[PDB]
Amino acid sequence: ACKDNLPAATCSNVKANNNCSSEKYKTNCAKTCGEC
Repeated sequence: ACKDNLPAATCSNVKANNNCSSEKYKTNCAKTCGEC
């Protein structure tokens, strides 16, 4: 699941926002989320 539909800067903020717990980013920043 190493895919990035969003930039690292955004995913970083997503991760830094804990928004990686949202399905909105669990399928856009899964790589940052750690799904990969």
